[PDB]
Amino acid sequence: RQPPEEVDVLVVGAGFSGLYALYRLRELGRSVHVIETAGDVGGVWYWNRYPGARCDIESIEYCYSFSEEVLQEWNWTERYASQPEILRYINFVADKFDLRSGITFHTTVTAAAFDEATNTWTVDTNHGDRIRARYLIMASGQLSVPQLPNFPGLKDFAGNLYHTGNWPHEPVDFSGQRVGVIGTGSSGIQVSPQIAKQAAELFVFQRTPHFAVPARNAPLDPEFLADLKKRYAEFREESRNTPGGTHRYQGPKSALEVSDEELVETLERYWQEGGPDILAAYRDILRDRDANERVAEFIRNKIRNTVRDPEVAERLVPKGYPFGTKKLILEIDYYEMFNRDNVHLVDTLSAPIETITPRGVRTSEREYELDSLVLATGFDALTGALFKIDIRGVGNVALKEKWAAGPRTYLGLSTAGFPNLFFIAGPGSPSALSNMLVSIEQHVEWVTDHIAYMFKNGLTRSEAVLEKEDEWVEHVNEIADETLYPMTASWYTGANVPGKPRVFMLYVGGFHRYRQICDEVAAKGYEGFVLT
Ligand SMILES: Cc1cc2nc3c(=O)[nH]c(=O)nc-3n(C[C@H](O)[C@H](O)[C@H](O)COP(=O)(O)OP(=O)(O)OC[C@H]3O[C@@H](n4cnc5c(N)ncnc54)[C@H](O)[C@@H]3O)c2cc1C
Ligand SMILES: NC(=O)c1ccc[n+]([C@@H]2O[C@H](COP(=O)([O-])OP(=O)(O)OC[C@H]3O[C@@H](n4cnc5c(N)ncnc54)[C@H](OP(=O)(O)O)[C@@H]3O)[C@@H](O)[C@H]2O)c1
Repeated sequence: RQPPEEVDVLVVGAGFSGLYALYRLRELGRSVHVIETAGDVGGVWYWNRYPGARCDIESIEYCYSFSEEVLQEWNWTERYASQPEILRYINFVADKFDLRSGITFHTTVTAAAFDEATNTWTVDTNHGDRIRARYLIMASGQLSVPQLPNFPGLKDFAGNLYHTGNWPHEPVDFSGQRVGVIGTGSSGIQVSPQIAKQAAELFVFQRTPHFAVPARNAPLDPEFLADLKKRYAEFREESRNTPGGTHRYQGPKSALEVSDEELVETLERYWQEGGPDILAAYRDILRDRDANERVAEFIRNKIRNTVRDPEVAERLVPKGYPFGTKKLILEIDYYEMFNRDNVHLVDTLSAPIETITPRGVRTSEREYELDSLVLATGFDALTGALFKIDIRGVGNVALKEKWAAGPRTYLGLSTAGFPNLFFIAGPGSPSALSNMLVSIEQHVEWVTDHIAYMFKNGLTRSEAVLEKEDEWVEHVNEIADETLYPMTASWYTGANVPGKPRVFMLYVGGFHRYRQICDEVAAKGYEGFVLT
């Protein structure tokens, strides 16, 4: 499917963000096309096919609300949609509104330059395509460029090498093999208990132990669902007016103010129920390092109470960083896994990896023989995908350069000096600190209403104001700084990628507030933008 030479709005990416952009611009009467590297729709859920892949936000929440038809017809099956089912949903949504005729697949965008002469962007691909668009929507994701560490012997490994984020399309057989996994972020924790069932040995290469809590996944009762459907927009609307974009109860109490007996009884109740909801058990879990510690420790005794070898258990216990400052992971049978004879924890904090060999992984302590090695080493996050593209603004300024000391944006949506360009659900915004559907819907709607507003008013150049951008970056940092978020090396902060600026990259005031700010801005004629 050839891309058009000329288009009102060009969209990069056909995951959730891109598809909505496409749908909406068409609804608004604008011409619009999508360029996507993948072979089909899906984005993260197309790429991440490792066995176990599964959302951490509940199925009833992690979905589109923009269409009534879709809420009424689609039927989710479990509390947490596995990867194949979310893919199925996205294909369902693709068909329904005939989105594929808007999309060139197998094509990567490689450069994009703004031409002040004509207020347009000109966009280039590895297929040689060149597109002229008035507006450029980058919907190219938050976690979309796989981060494989440059472990010294990587290219010499004689076995099979994987990355969870670029997973093969046919199912991989690990039966009888010695398998290692590096990384115990949630990919690692999700993929490992699956490989453990097939492998003769599983070696789990852990560095910083992350906090995970049980998911308590269950079947979803068709009755619950049917009741839900009657009141569905009302439900999403409730979700939309929360810090997190989902139905978390926001605990009024401070975790220091309660007694021991009430704390344990509270948290036990969260632990039986499962889910990320513990995160907001007490209003100060992310604000005060002592409040934090009272919750963390409770989790830590859980780990020590689930793992039968008390030495391995201690190795598994999260240390060194505040609870919740790394993405809090939902585990299904990850800890019980280590009770199996064929599962082994390699603590690379205490024995670091020296090199990959052709037979396996060498630490300072021993060499581990492996047929396969799986990299759950995460993603060059938030900026990665933009950075792989040579984006050029007014004065021929590289985006890569303007952003070399960290992302600089006004509301995350735009960056001054690069008019007519927008970033869906990324730095300087709520992004992954919330149910991403909610964050993605608001950004698609806000941006595309914006474009329609430029067209209804016969305008052609929309650009953020330098002072307002600076005032936004300062604000993001200032408020991040009253949380424990900047205290740890997480991908939120860039520190997972050696050399990458460590700045906490996201808006932490919560979805709801960020939307209001965005509505106040839009209502005033898009204050902090200069439209001509
Ligand atoms: C394994 C995993 C699970 C997730 N689970 C959750 C969850 O629990 N809760 C939640 O809220 N969200 C979750 N996320 C976050 C996730 O990023 C969002 O939920 C959402 O799927 C991102 O959608 P998107 O359209 O914004 O970006 P993506 O789905 O990443 O789509 C971006 C697309 O753009 C394409 N692209 C990038 N560069 C180019 C290029 N130059 N040329 C052409 N195409 C390009 C990519 O191929 C990709 O398909 C998860 C992320 C991962 C990695
Ligand atoms: N169920 C879900 O919702 C889900 C699933 C997957 C991903 N995601 C999203 O995408 C993010 C990515 O998570 P992820 O599982 O892909 O990975 P991640 O959270 O980035 O963690 C990567 C893991 O690899 C380790 N690591 C990185 N570089 C290393 C090196 N050079 N040597 C040894 N270990 C190294 C890290 O150890 P250290 O932490 O100590 O550096 C960490 O264990 C998640 O936090 C979440 O936002 C969500």
